[PDB]
Amino acid sequence: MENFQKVEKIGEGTYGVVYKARNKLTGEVVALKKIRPSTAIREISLLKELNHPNIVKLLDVIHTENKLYLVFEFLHQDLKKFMDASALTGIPLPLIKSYLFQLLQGLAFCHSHRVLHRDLKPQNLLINTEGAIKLADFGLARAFHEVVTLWYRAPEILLGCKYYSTAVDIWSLGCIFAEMVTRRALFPGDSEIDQLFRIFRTLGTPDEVVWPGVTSMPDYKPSFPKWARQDFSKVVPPLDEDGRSLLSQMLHYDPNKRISAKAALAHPFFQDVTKPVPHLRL
Ligand SMILES: CC(C)Nc1cc(N[C@H]2CC[C@H](N)CC2)nc2c(C#N)cnn12
Repeated sequence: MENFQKVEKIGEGTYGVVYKARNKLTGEVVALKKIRPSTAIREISLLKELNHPNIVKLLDVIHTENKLYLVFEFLHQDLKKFMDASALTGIPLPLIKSYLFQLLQGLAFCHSHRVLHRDLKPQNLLINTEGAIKLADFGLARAFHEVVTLWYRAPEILLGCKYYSTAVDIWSLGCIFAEMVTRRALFPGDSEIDQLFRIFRTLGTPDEVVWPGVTSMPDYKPSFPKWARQDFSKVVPPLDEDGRSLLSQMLHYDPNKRISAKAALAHPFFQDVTKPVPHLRL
């Protein structure tokens, strides 16, 4: 759109391409997403209102000549690239902690307004030079080829629950937490059943004891194999006891048992939280 000069393509998305761009009438540099219903219009207009330091700012919605552009604040790296960059050494735990804590704050905000992300993944998490981490694409899922990753998907989604809650985002972030610690994807599924079966092999096949109502889930099958739960000391070493306590609460099968973002903020793991600055080279 005429008011913006593209500077570079900064990624492919689900809904379209993302450009780094410069506004001519503000001089501001940004991230310009090109998308493809008034419902979608109203939903997005809602998002322009949920402003939080840990949510990528939606600057402007441009519904011109019947295409849709979303103008966001620009950030210089995402967490996936940073992870890949930190791999030989791993992200220091104090930064993992700070990142988790900030994200939890962003979630507690979104969720308190009844807005879910639905699709948390490292690629949707964006970082700056100042030690901040922000959720991007928040709200688009409920508002609207390269394969979409299943790795972070909550089990109730995989089992065909149509009415997810805020807990699906806690799950995702817990998968993200585990991955930052270990330097390997927690559950790298390459189909819905592989993804489910990886969850099962690690946390154990859910039943009515741990997850009441699980056997009445739409895509649940009495024929699922019955794997034993592993020890968390095996899953994410060498995360401490507080860290492992927290992760287990984020990965609870029953979404009603699963810790909230707000309760997670009070967990003892955060007793000593700080705000380190990452070494990122741009
Ligand atoms: C320089 C770069 C890290 N800045 C980016 C990239 C980016 N890519 C999107 C691709 C599609 C994904 N589902 C989500 C991330 N998006 C943004 C924003 C936004 N919004 C701001 N900076 N960046």
